[PDB]
Amino acid sequence: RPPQFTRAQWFAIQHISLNPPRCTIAMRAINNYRWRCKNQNTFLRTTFANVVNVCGNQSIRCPHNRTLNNCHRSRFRVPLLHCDLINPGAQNISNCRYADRPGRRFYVVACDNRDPRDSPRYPVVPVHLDTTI
Repeated sequence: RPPQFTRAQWFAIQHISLNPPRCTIAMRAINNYRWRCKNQNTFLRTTFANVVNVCGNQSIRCPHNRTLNNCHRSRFRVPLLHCDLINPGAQNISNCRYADRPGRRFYVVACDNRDPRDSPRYPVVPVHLDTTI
């Protein structure tokens, strides 16, 4: 969540991308938010709206929070991307390689209160991606 992108709008930036390029570069503009590299990421080929609408569906128990239900699983199967840090122990966004694996399924995103200056229409927005099922 850089000083240019919010916590949500920035989440979909790396967690969402209609046309997910080479995980190698696709992890550039994103990682640019921090100095370290990510251990995993999933870019769902869909618009933020299609994601925010999922936060209004029957919530369920999230994997990252076995004691909380602040997330919601996608109702309709959509084409998403699943990448992983193929460089275990490497902390260089310059030489940080990422794996690529296409797939069409749901997605577990943690929705939370957003700022009225970024998402006026949508009340809640995704800030984390557990996985894609």
